[PDB]
Amino acid sequence: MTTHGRATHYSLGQGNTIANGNCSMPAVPADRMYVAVSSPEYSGAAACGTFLDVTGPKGTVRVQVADQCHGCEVGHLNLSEEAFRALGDFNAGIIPISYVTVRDPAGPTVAIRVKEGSSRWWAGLQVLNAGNRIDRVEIQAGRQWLPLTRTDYGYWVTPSPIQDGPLTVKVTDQYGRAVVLPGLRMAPGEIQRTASRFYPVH
Repeated sequence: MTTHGRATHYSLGQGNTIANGNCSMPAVPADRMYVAVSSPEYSGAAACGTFLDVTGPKGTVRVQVADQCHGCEVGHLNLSEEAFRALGDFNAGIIPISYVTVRDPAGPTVAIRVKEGSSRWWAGLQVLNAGNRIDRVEIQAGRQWLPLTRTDYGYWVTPSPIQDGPLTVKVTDQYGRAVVLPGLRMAPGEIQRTASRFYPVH
């Protein structure tokens, strides 16, 4: 539903090329529209990879949930400086806002990043461009599916070894929609683009 609250501002700067924010984004978004959310709204990183449409005095801006604001009460967003300025007066420090989690935000096809230190014995995966909350990430083991566990820093990790050769990953969103991503490589650090979408381009 709609949340009513307020915003402060902060910055990750240009950031780095490995992990940005508690959500470990591969990069600070090019448009610099991102946000840190309260611990309850962070929901153990379930909010990672999701977007908020935040309405303020001067308009509505779309921000990627990138980070956790431990000191933020529910309803209190810590907006990027760019998002803050798009909404109100920077020098005001705190502005009134309302926001919603975006349903099926426009974006590219799903991509997967294998975490540094991964191997067949134990691996982490980050799912990019799912658009909405992800509830399941699984790797194919023959006929079965091996369920990964959600970490609090934006990845999913394996509970036991996976087969050698290409990985087939199945991702299921909060709505029960699933994409199946075959031919993935055990290649730490690489952003592997796929041909899949949870929803078509509209």
